[PDB]
Formats: sequence, structure tokens, C-alpha cells
Amino acid sequence: GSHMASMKKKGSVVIVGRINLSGDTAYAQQTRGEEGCQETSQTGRDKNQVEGEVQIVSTATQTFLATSINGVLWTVYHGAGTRTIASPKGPVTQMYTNVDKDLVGWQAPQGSRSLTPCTCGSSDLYLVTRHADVIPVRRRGDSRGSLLSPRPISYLKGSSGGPLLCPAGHAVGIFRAAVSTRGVAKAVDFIPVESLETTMRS
Ligand SMILES: *[C@](O)(C(=O)NC1CC1)[C@H](CCC)NC(=O)[C@@H]1[C@H]2CCC[C@H]2CN1C(=O)[C@@H](NC(=O)[C@@H](NC(=O)c1cnccn1)C1CCCCC1)C(C)(C)C
Ligand SMILES: [Zn+2]
Repeated sequence: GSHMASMKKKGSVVIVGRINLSGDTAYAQQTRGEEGCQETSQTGRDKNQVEGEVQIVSTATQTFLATSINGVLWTVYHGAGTRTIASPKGPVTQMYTNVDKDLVGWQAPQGSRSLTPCTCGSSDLYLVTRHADVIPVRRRGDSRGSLLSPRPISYLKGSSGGPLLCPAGHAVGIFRAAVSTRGVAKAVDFIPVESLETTMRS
């Protein structure tokens, strides 16, 4: 048995900022501080204005990214689990949940902008990090790419859920993991956008 009246619920994912890609300069903006984030995770009620394609999101313990593509805000299952997302009307249930693809999605928040899936086939990609770095990545397979300049894995911590973009700024994938050797990220693993598209098709 167990005492049911004291069973807690997991909080909602909370949008706490965005990676601004609108101008000629990429930069992170914070829209909610830590105390606000904790409260909003509990209530699931977030009245803040949302803008942009890449959101900075937080659970109780971690901060990472979520990316809007085709009207859905996507992130990684290993980060978000089955959590609701906070919104002006209260918690919003996931529209997509797929542990096998490591993928979740919610209806894109009002005010957000969506990326469109890449159709050009380019293997020259750009990873947008949680600190608003735009890192060149050569595509190496369906779900892998190599960093042109390897980095300590710390550099990529917090970027799970962010986008890989083609040269024209279309979505190629969702970053999920670094391939590391002795703490150095030489490559990345991502969820291909075609996998999101199939998820949306049925
Ligand atoms: C992302 O969730 C994030 O930003 N998290 C911060 C806390 C909010 C995070 C980005 C890390 C740079 N992703 C991960 O932590 C992923 C997820 C995916 C499911 C489990 C975890 C582990 N992970 C990783 O990126 C790891 N990488 C790996 O496990 C790779 N393996 C190795 O690097 C390796 C394996 N054997 C020997 C030597 N090295 C595998 C490789 C195959 C594809 C999947 C990733 C770490 C070690 C955390 C970088
Ligand atoms: Zn493209």
C-alpha cells in the first residue's frame, strides 16, 4: 500500500526563454527566473508571451531546448518524459509521445513561429545550442553528424531538443545526444525531421 493523499504529481515543463534567431545575430533571452519557473511548473499556468522557433524549457531539475516545426513544439523524451507543458490555460498534455524515437511534442504555443522541414538534402548542417552558438555540423548518416570543430561535452549540455538546420534555415533534425570520446564531443545524434513528419502523418 501507500498513502494516496500525499502522492505528488510531476510538474509541467516550463518555457523559461528562447534562442532568438530573428535578426542577423543569434542570442539567448530569458523570460522567467528560477522562482517563477518553480511556481509555474507546479500550477501549469504560464501567462507569458511566447515568441520564436526555439524555446528554452525547464523541468524541476534540468534545462534544455524545444523546437517548433509544423505547428508542434518538439523535444526529447529522455528530458521531458510524459510531462505536460505550462500554458495560459493550464497544463497541456502531449500531442505526441514516442519513447522509441526519443520524441515528444505539444501543440505549438500561441505566438511561437515554426520551422519548416528541410527538402533540399544538404549535408551541411548547423546546430543551434542552448547558449545561442550556431555550430557547423557535417551530416554523416540518417541520424548523425560530425562537429567541424570538436568541443568539450559541456558545450552541448542543455542543447537537447534544439534544431539542426540546413543552409536555408529549414529543420533537418532535433539534437538528442553527443558522441563523446574522453569528454570531447566529436559528433552528434539527432532525430531526423522525416521521423517527426511520419509521426504527424499518423
Ligand atoms: C540533453 O538531454 C541535454 O541537453 N541535457 C541537459 C540536462 C539538460 C543531452 C545533451 C548532452 C550533450 N543528451 C543526453 O544526455 C543524451 C541522452 C540520450 C539518452 C541517454 C542520454 C545520454 N546522452 C548523451 O548525449 C551521452 N552520449 C552517449 O551516451 C553516447 N555514447 C558515448 O558518447 C560513448 C559510449 N561508449 C563509449 C564512449 N562514449 C551515445 C552514442 C550513440 C548515440 C547515442 C549517444 C553523453 C555521454 C551524456 C554525452
Ligand atoms: Zn534544406
